[PDB]
Amino acid sequence: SQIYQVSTMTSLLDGVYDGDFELSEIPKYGDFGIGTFNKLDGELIGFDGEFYRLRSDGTATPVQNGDRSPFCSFTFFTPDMTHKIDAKMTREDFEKEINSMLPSRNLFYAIRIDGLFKKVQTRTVELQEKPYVPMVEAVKTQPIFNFDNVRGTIVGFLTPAYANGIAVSGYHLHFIDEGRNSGGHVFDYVLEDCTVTISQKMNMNLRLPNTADFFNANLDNPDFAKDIETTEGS
Amino acid sequence: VSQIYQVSTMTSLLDGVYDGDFELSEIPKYGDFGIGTFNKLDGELIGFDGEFYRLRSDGTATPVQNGDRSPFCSFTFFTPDMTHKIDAKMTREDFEKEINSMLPSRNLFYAIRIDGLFKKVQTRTVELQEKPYVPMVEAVKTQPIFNFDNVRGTIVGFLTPAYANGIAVSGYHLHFIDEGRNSGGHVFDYVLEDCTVTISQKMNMNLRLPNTADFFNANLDNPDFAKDIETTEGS
Ligand SMILES: [Zn+2]
Ligand SMILES: [Zn+2]
Repeated sequence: SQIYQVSTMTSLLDGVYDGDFELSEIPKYGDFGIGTFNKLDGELIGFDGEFYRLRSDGTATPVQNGDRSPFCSFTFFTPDMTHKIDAKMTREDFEKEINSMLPSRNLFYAIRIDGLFKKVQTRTVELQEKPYVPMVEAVKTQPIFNFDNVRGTIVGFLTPAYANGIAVSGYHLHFIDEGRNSGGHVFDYVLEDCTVTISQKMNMNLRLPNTADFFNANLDNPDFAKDIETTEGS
Repeated sequence: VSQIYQVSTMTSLLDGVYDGDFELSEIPKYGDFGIGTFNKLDGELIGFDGEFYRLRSDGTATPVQNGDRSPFCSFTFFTPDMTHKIDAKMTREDFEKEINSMLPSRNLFYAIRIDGLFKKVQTRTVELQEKPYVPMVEAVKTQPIFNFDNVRGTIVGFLTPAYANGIAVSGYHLHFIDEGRNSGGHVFDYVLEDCTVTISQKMNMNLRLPNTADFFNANLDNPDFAKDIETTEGS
């Protein structure tokens, strides 16, 4: 089984926010995934075949037909491992407990947390206007949301270090509430109680966009790893 | 048809994981063109037009067979998307900068083939290792190095974007085999006398991870991997 990877994180860093991947094709490649949309117009999250665009106006809109993306990741989720979080557990505690239970730090995993969270902190990237700026600049004015005692789902991927720059090394997680209105890209969280489900994948298929923007992008940033830490963290 | 099929990672090779589970009987499922190595680092892999060889330090080149295994290799179905002629004497540096300027993008994957006569080719052939394995930086210190003069044959390999360094080898990664199919190896340097160039552009890379305990348990978090790849791959 595979992670289907649409373009690279370093292209997003360089301000290439317009891709040619059409979300009408999501069912060909997975029923689970995360990412963003063209122009950075919102956060993508989906699982069980149901995908949403989360925007900074506090809405979550089902994805449709000609929605496009410069960057996203999909898989067909299979429940290979399950784990229960009984009581309060912080992100640092959780992420450390899970990665100690992985068969290998050298494989790809999809991960889903379903339950109640004491806290979740998210961002939602917002629509950008041309000419685009690099992502480190673009996220400085992102909306940040703090949720308390909220029911919902955190979903995303664990990525081995050797793929950092194609994807985001380590945990990359998005959140949507049970009411399907709010969430975004996750910075931090505390679990009250949840069920964990993990899917192990032995392949990553990277698909590069057929766009002039991607062809002409400058992807030779020696500081990309620190720039990813900056854009993806609080 | 539009992918590089990538078997495991260069950083796993760096860590001394020389035994994979990829069986070369399955090469025809994934390409007719490629390079890499074999289990135990027993020789260099090269193939094109569906014909693959194991190049060893003893100056032989043996056709690959059924149960040959590899920890690291790259394949594609080669399509002649671009052609170019090198009319006269041209150094590696000349050539690599001439081709690189002609690529549609430095952000895509390419297969590349040079067929003709080379004034010089310098190669290495990694040699069979005995367990317990040492890291690749140590393993290559005693590699056989060959120098060929005015030789006819084929240089073949891949151009890899910088974002995939560590999965594969960023930039040019090229192997060589002579027309007599006996000699060659992993290319360190070369001077073209005259050759035909053919290039194939790919929009996908599919990375396949081995189902081996060795790979599962490997330490792939070497902050210095890029320099270590420089070391093992130049002269
Ligand atoms: Zn994200
Ligand atoms: Zn090589």
